[PDB]
Amino acid sequence: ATHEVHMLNKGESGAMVFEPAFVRAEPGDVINFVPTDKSHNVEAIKEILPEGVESFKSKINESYTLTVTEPGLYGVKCTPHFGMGMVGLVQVGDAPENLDAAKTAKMPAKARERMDAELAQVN
Ligand SMILES: [Cu+2]
Repeated sequence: ATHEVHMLNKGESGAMVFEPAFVRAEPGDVINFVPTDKSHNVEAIKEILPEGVESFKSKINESYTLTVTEPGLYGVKCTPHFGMGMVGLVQVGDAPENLDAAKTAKMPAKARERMDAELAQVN
């Protein structure tokens, strides 16, 4: 299955956001990060990444494709807008092995606010 996440300056959900900010996926799924606005990218939050998964960091203003096969939680940030809370979360499979790391990972205050809102969607 494919998924689409827009990178926005000012969405309904706030300034500097991934929309949707939470994605439920299954192994083999493709997630496309789309620059609806300029100034954004996507980068893994190394504290919120499943076992095996290579770090990644996309170029500003471009699309990025993330293929997910390892189960668990994948935390993503926009590199220049992490401080402003531009973070997202992908859950692959059901109960995630790295749930607690996501709950406790150090990040800027607005990022932690948004990450907590995302963690509440964990199915
Ligand atoms: Cu951004």
